[PDB]
Amino acid sequence: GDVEKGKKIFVQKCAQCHTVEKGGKHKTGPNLHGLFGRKTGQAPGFTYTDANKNKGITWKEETLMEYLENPKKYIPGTKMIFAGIKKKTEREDGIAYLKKATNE
Ligand code: HEC
Repeated sequence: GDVEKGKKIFVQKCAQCHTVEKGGKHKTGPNLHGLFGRKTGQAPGFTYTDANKNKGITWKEETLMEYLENPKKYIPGTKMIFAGIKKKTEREDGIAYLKKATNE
């Protein structure tokens, strides 16, 4: 698993829901910035979901592993549309890149 490969994975992955590079339009859910640093989905000019506005919790690596169970159980009311990826190895791989992306 390489960082370069991970970046590409996220791109088809879903990136449309997390908007592209800063400059376009706000995405449906926090891309990643402040994922393991900020509270939960409390971005700036970004339109947070009902859950984010409530200030859920900081999505961590380990917490994400368990959260992978019932996405609706963590943030009820939010639906996840799209996702050309599923392979547990693919998802986990992207997370590694995310670890450095937030720290590295
Ligand atoms: C569109 C229908 C989406 C797809 C496909 C993916 N995400 Fe998303 N995500 C989306 C929305 C509208 C929201 C808000 C609340 C929710 O839980 O859906 C989210 C939420 C997240 C967050 C929140 C992070 C934060 O800063 O609070 C993250 C980090 C997130 N979703 C990650 C993620 C990943 C890794 C995806 C592909 C592997 C993915 N989402 C798909 C919108 C959509």
